[PDB]
Amino acid sequence: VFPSSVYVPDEWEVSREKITLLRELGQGSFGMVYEGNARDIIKGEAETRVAVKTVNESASLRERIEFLNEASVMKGFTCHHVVRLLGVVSKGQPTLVVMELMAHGDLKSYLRSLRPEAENNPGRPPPTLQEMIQMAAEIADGMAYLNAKKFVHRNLAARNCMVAHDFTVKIGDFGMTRDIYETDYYRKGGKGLLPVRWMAPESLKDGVFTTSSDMWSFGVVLWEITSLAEQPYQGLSNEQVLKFVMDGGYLDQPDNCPERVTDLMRMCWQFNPKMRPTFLEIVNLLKDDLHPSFPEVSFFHSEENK
Ligand SMILES: Nc1ncnc2c1c(-c1cccc(OC[C@H]3CCCCO3)c1)cn2[C@H]1C[C@@H](CN2CCC2)C1
Repeated sequence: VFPSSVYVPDEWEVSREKITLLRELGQGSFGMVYEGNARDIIKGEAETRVAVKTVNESASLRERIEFLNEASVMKGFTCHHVVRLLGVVSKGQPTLVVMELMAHGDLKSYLRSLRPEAENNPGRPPPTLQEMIQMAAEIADGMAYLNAKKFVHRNLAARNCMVAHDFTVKIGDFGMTRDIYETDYYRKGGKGLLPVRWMAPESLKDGVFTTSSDMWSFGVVLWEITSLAEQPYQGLSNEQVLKFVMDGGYLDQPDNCPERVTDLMRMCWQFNPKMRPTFLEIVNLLKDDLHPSFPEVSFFHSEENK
């Protein structure tokens, strides 16, 4: 077993000299993610703010090929609520994957910054009911798009939902790579790293992942939004969580949680996966209470939603 390189240097290939790196944004799958700038990569923009991923020096040849294969798959996505590919630098080392910049970073750190006693609070109130419903619809729209494309996320969490400059939330990294230093994972002997606190009971039991188990995870992201990204099942160990959820347990509603969001979570956490809503059903439920631009950009209102 060894992967074939599927990446074709085509219209997505960007000259290395067009990319300038500004600062580190943090380790992602394969390597470091940087904030940068890209010259003449989008028609009508002389310079575009970008996120740039490099592949680490410690990576095997197989990992370097897999990195580019992941970028090649992204060429097929055009959803406003999924972080997009902008270009690839495959000529020489280090290989670079250029993506749209999500200027407010991951949803987990963004939510934690809005806590009243947070040292990095930006002087704005925590999410309003309207803002939380908007986030829910955006995440659900991106997930509905991925489902239509036959992708099961398997790792949906606030840590990998991303926030743009205008506060739009989008689906970030849905790859299979699991960071060994991420406490959101549990090392299960002979099962690898598992995001147990975000997993559906059937996934914990049988190892099955479907769009219905992604809906369970979506309910947990709603819980992170309404708790300002508290750790789910705080006080319970990974083993205690596995038993609790498999037995039919689910998260307590955070203090003074809005009723509409509590209702959404409860739907996501039905024990029978067939009773959970679909991501298209989530967007349909929330569509009348969204920003006026939503139908112009959503997968839900697009001609592709068939
Ligand atoms: N766009 C971005 N803007 C601004 N900051 C971004 C991003 C991304 C990003 C977004 C989508 C896909 C993607 O890569 C997946 C595939 C893409 C194809 C090649 C192989 O990796 C990376 C990550 N970060 C930073 C790194 C930091 C990590 N901490 C740990 C918890 C949060 C968040």
